Amino acid sequence: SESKKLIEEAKKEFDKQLAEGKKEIDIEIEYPKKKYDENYKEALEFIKLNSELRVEYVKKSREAGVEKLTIKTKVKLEPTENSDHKLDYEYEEEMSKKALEKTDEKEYKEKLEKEYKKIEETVESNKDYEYEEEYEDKETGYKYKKKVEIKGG
Ligand SMILES: [Ca+2]
Ligand SMILES: [Ca+2]
Ligand SMILES: [Ca+2]
Repeated sequence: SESKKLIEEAKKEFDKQLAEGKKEIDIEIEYPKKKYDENYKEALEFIKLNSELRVEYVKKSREAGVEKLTIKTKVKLEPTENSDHKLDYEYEEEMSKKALEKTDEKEYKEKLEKEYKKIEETVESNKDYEYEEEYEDKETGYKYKKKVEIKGG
């Protein structure tokens, strides 16, 4: 699938930047601009793979000594003239070295998986769910912005 290929290219670029010894890694994975008609399950797979990929990102950045890691994920299935069905998802995460040090992998994986499960449940059920989220821990230098908008006609 296209989502799996995008995830593989992102993995390879992340590993290439790790091997080169970078202290500032900025990974941005954007699903191609498509319509909601046929791509909803593929977008759900894209979100699931990005969620599973951020957990590996955090470990491989902390062990490599990365000083600042930014992971950005974006999917936008736009509505057609016929329906109001739409699926917008944007998740940006910025972690400093202390942030990478203080991340509990278990709680992080649980949070990502619960968020994705709620997204999948809302998308499958044809329900409306819109939420924005901005978090900033200044002491540990952890920040994230998340915007999700799920509409079923
Ligand atoms: Ca609805
Ligand atoms: Ca709105
Ligand atoms: Ca609205």
